[PDB]
Amino acid sequence: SMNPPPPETSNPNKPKRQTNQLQYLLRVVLKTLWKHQFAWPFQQPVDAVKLNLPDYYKIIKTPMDMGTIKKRLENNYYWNAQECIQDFNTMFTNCYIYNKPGDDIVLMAEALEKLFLQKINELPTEE
Ligand SMILES: O=C1CC=CN1c1cccc(NS(=O)(=O)c2cccc(Br)c2)c1
Repeated sequence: SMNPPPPETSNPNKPKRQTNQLQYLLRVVLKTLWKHQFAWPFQQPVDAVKLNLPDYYKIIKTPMDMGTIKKRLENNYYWNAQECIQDFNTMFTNCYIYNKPGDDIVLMAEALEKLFLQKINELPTEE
């Protein structure tokens, strides 16, 4: 399509672990953000066709979204929490790259990011 293949959510040869922090990221961090009133644009990969953003994947070369992150967590895709947190960071950063300060979508991302920051502050220690 005008859309690239979505980011993988499984990769059999990638090393992975379950850690208490990754569990936390799924059951609390992801879950909380997912139910937020501003979550909906971020619950799936950007559909450049449907949303009429033909320039999106000209600009964003490392796409990420909470839908991909959710599956990745459900599929135990990650080696550690930092890998997952990086995916969240990429998603926010993409939004701030593609869009303008004060855009509705940026306001939504900003709200989610500050909530994200609160929630990872409460991340349980790891070993
Ligand atoms: O950059 C990202 C990351 C996730 C979605 N987007 C994004 C960015 C620009 C436009 C749109 N299209 S839209 O229909 O979802 C839309 C339009 C106007 C306001 C709001 Br809120 C939402 C989506």
